[PDB]
Amino acid sequence: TIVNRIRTDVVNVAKSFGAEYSEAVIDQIFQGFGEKFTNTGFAIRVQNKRNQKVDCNIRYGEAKENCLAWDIARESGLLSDQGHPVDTLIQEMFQAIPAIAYGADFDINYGLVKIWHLPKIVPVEEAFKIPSLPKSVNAHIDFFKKYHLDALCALTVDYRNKSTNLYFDAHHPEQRTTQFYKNILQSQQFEVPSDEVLEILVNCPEIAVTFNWSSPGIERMCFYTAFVNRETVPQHINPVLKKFAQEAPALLDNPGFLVGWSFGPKKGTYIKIDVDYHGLVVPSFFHMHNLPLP
Ligand SMILES: CC(C)=CCSP(=O)(O)OP(=O)(O)O
Repeated sequence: TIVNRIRTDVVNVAKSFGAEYSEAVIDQIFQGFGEKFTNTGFAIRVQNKRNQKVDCNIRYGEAKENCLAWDIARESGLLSDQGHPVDTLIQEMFQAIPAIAYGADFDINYGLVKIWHLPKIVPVEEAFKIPSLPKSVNAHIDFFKKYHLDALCALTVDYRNKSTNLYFDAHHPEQRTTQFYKNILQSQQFEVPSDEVLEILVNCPEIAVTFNWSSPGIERMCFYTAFVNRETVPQHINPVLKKFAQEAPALLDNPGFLVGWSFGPKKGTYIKIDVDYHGLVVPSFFHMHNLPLP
């Protein structure tokens, strides 16, 4: 079955990258969501957020107007009350802005970590009316305006990290220059990457910004770039990129990949890479950002 193949592939990735994981957590996740994994926009992610340790996450999205993952997770015990603003945030998001899709992310050593809301691209002001957003979001209105973050294309709630991300369609001509990325990173006193990386970032169609309830500033930002096959991933930049691009499992022999380049002060600077397990994620990514499939 597809669900058994997926579970085996997930465990094999965790073993190969040395990622921490719990068999009991994987059982809980698949009891709730394994069927969803078989026929939606499913991806396996690895990231090198920690020193000499790779973490493994699995995630999916699907085109429903309602947040099915929240109900499944609550009924399943994967999402308990946190005693925290996150407890109502996703519900407020779905009340404030109509969604065309939703998704959910799981850490295989922990359980459910994120749920996201996918609207049609909307003006970022539509988000400011959400009651339980961190105060730092509304406090960054001028920052958003200055860096052409006006086209909101997703929102995420991170229940484990107690943070929220706003996602922007990086449509503006200034976002096609390397100086834009140097400027936005320097505005936060974040680490500026090499020229090679900057030349990859100028093609980013999606920019995420992370906010939390413990600081007035941006926690980290992330630049997303997609690659249509294993070979066009920039494997030479980091050994996790090379190993995952060459060895990640999928239902197709040569799948596409989504790479997230994260930057922070703390740490917050690392790479994330997701395999398009069924082949739906990467075309969907280009289509939602009004770009042709390269
Ligand atoms: C890609 C967007 C639309 C939802 C996925 S959640 P993410 O991987 O961007 O979240 P992190 O900030 O990396 O934890």
